[PDB]
Amino acid sequence: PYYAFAEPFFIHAITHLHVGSGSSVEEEIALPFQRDELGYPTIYASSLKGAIKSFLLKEFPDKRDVIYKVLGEDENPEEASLGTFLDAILFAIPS
RNA sequence: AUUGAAAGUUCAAAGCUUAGAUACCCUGGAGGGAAACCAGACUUAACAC
Repeated sequence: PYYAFAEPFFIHAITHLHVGSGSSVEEEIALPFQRDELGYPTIYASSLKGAIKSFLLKEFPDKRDVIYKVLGEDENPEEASLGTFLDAILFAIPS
């Protein structure tokens, strides 16, 4: 099929989370959480990918190439990333 | 009365074919919900003398 593996996961906030969208003019708060098209909080796949990729590059120093092969090259990308992240959808929020 | 006179560079003809604005890229870093502030002020009235 198109994807070799498809591994969904859940994202559980251990501490509080701030993933920002950066100070719009129509907002009221000046550092709001990333919303989505419907208005629910979300984590854009770009934020997810950058955070996870930096973490992995520092926590698996012997597998950078593997990581680089799957998540993309930082410098001079001769090819696309094999791996894809979807925008993290809000599953359940404490109220 | 001229090495002259006369004679349409004309006709037919698709700038088309194949081709992903894609690849890599964390709204992050820095920043004390603080600063000021008395739970206080005062007895008065009545009649008796």
